[PDB]
Amino acid sequence: AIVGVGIDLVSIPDFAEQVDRPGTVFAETFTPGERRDAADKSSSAARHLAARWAAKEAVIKAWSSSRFSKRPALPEGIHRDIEVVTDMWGRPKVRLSGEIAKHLEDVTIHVSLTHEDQTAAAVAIIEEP
Amino acid sequence: AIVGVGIDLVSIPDFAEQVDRPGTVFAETFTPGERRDAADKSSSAARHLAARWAAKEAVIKAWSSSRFSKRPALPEGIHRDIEVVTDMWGRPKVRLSGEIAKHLEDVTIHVSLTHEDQTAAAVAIIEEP
Amino acid sequence: AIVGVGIDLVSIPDFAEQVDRPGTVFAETFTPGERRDAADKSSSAARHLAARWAAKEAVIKAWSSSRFSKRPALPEGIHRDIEVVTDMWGRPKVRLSGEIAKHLEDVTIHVSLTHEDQTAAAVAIIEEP
Ligand code: NI
Ligand code: NI
Ligand code: NI
Repeated sequence: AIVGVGIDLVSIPDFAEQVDRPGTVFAETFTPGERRDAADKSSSAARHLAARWAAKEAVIKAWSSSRFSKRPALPEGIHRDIEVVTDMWGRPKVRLSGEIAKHLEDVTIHVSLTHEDQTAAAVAIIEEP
Repeated sequence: AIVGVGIDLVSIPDFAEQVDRPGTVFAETFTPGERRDAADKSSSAARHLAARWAAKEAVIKAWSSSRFSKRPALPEGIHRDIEVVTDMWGRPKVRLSGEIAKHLEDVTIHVSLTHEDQTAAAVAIIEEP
Repeated sequence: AIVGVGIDLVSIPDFAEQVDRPGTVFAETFTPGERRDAADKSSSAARHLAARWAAKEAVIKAWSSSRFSKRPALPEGIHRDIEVVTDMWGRPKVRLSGEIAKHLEDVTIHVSLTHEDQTAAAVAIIEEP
């Protein structure tokens, strides 16, 4: 059965404006170099980092709505415990660590991401047999 | 198995333009006060009501494409029979009444919504064991 | 279980700019007449063809991420082998031919599409019992 579903839409300009601020949730996710690059909204880096961000958000939303979430407020370091990386063809891959990793060992996480010029989006489906 | 899938994209400005017109499908959904608020496209109310609207649409699309739909034209008062509300953390919740409620008693409806500044979106998955 | 998931976002203006170029992937999909129409970004044709395009892309992404894909690079004529058509109510329908048709005989493909004025989107879920 499906465990949780998440969708996220990212304004690429709003992302560029927020991405390169110290100690943001982005800083736990992306390197300082990546965030500097992505601060230019016209850049390839902004488009692809914003889609990576949408994917992570979508995954967190699916988690939030699921039975693995107890309190309504996200736990500590959910943002370090969930990573979404892309292969050299831009296909996303979910990587778990910490408590999330242990808790979600027996569930599958499906994720897809996309972007146009102004907007990025992703969908996540958490699923179990 | 999955019963039906739906996605919906809402222009927040186009929504603001349409939301506050008498006897629209919106009027069956949202209060006059909510619709007045949402008629300003720059408002928090427009952004969040448009995402609520996208969610409801996504759910109706999933229903339309499913075996629970006979005629291609939507039934009477589908719009009163399906409600999507948000908690104080903005997490959506589906509420059914009328015929839809009776018909869909044994199926789960997963829904997720999101918005940026100009656009809102939602996904719905209807699913059964 | 879910076999593969895909989401796609299409800039309707960028689509109009690309859709009517000879020997593009679009040319394998849509007729010359359809592509001429869709080259005007303000047109109904651009909006609906771009949503049809998003759907096909979403389906291909779901396929790419699935076990039915061996090499990371898409196979020959994936674009002729997968078709997404719309009924007169604008509900999408997947049509398979060639190798894809044979390979995916026992899996279901769920698809949904949508558009606003500037943007189109679709989601695809490939699923098996
Ligand atoms: Ni890109
Ligand atoms: Ni909001
Ligand atoms: Ni249309």
